[PDB]
Amino acid sequence: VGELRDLSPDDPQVQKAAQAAVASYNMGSNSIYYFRDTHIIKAQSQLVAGIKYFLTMEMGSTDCRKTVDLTTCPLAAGAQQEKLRCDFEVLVVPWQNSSQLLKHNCVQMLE
Amino acid sequence: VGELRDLSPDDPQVQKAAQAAVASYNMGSNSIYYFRDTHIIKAQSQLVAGIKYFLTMEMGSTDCRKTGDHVDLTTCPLAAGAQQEKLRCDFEVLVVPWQNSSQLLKHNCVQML
Repeated sequence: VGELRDLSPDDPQVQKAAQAAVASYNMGSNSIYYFRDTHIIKAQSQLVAGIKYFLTMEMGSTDCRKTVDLTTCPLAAGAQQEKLRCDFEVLVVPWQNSSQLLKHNCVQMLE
Repeated sequence: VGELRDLSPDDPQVQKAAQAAVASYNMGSNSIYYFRDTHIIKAQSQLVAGIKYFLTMEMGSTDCRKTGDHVDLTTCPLAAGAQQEKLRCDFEVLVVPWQNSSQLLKHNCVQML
């Protein structure tokens, strides 16, 4: 992790990263219409390192609703509590306070 | 990009990453209830290097609708008039050369006039 070098909007790798950013946004979007890149204003790149963690973990539903301390929310009880087996992929860089969830894949289990 | 080493479910850094993962899923999830971690089965860690790109860019709505995917935005003309919408977005993209793909990490898009 170093400080970002400024780049040319026309840099071919910048353009590759732009196209990727658009594609993922459109997959994410809540618009029916696809979106397209017009102009690229500011482009910067940083060099980065981090650890990627690969978790397989079981999670249970608590009773608390979303509209925060999860320790104080006790799990649901019996057939009412739904359990999940999830494979997570988390990325931690030393600079960020945050860590990012990259891929997650969850599946329900039987009683 | 290196090999995953298996680690202890109780490793404090593993615990911090589980905590992070849960929070992220909870914001993402389509459940009404928050979820909580019970048991940690398998934990592995991999070392990673790549470049992060920080784009600020303007995007327009095209006429192509949604009803990976097989899209050439080159073939999709921007909208005219009623369907017009312009966005100014700050993206953060991560590219690792070992992997082929790139990942969008943070995006913040804002409508324009």
